[PDB]
Amino acid sequence: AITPMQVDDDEGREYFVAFHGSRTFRDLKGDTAMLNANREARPRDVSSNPLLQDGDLIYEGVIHREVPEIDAWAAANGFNTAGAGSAPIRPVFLCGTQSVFLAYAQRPQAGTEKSDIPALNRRMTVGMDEIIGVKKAAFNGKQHGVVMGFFGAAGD
Amino acid sequence: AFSAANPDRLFFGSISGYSATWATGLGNVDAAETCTAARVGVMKRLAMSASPAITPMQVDDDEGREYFVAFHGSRTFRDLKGDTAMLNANREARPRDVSSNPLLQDGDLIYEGVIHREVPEIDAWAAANGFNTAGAGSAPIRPVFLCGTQSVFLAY
Repeated sequence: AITPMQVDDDEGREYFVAFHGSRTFRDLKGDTAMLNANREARPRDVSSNPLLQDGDLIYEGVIHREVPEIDAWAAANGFNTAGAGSAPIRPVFLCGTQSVFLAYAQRPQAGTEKSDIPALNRRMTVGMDEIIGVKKAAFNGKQHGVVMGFFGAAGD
Repeated sequence: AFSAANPDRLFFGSISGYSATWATGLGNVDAAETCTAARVGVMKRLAMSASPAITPMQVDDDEGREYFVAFHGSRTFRDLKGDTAMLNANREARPRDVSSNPLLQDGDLIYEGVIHREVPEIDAWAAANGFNTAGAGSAPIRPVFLCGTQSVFLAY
C-alpha cells in the first residue's frame, strides 16, 4: 500500500499530490467539463480563486501542482515521439509519502582564493562544494510511493 | 531570421502551425482560430518555459503566482470577453456589486493570472501593415502582445 499524505479516518479522506509538466496541466484545468467546479463551488472572492488567478487546484482529494521543468526533461528523453502513431506524450507523477530519499553529507559551502599572486591581485577564484545523494525509494523491485501515468499531450 | 531564432516566443494560430519562414507561419492561422480564453493560457505557458526566462510582473513564491499583462487591439478583445464559455467567470465569481463589475461596466479583466488591457490603436497600426489579409485563405489576423517586465527601453 502507498501511504497517503493526509488521512481522515472518519468520512474517509486520502490525499495525494500530482506533479504535472504544464502540457498536461493546461488540459486538466481547461477541459469543457470539470471547469465549473471551481466557479460554482468556490466562494465569490477574487483574490483566492484559481480560475481568475491561476495556481494549484484540488479536485476529488488530489492536489495538482505544476512543475514547468518536466517539459525540459521529457523532451530530451524522446517523449515528443513514441506514442500511438508517433504522437507526443508526457508523464504525470502521482506520489504519496516517502517516495524519494535525500541523504545529506555536507551542506553547500562557499570559498574564495587569490590565485596568481596575493600581492599583485591579478586573479581570483570563487567556488562552492556539496556532498549529496538523491534516489527514488525502491523496495523489492517496486516503486514505494509513486504512480506514473502517461497521457497524450498534443502541445498545440 | 526573426523566426527560427525565437521558436519559444512566437505563437501563431497553434503550436502545430509554427514555421521557420515568416510568410508561411502567418498562413497557418485560420479565421476560425479566434482568441478564446483557452488559447491565451497557451501564451502564458510559453512565457513560463522560455529558454532565457521572462521575468513576470509580480511573483508570489508560496501558492505560486506569476502575473503578466496582455495588450489587445479591440478585435481580439471582444472575442475574449464575449465567448460563450468563460463569461460566467465574472458574473458567478465576482461580488454582487454594480459599480465594480466589468460585465456591466467594461474595462480590463483578469483571468488565470494574466491582465487583459485594451489598446484601441493597434487596429490602426496593424491595418496599415497588411494584416487585413495574409492569413489562411486571406483572412484578417491581429497581433496580441503578452509582455512581462523590461520589454521596451526608453532613453530620455
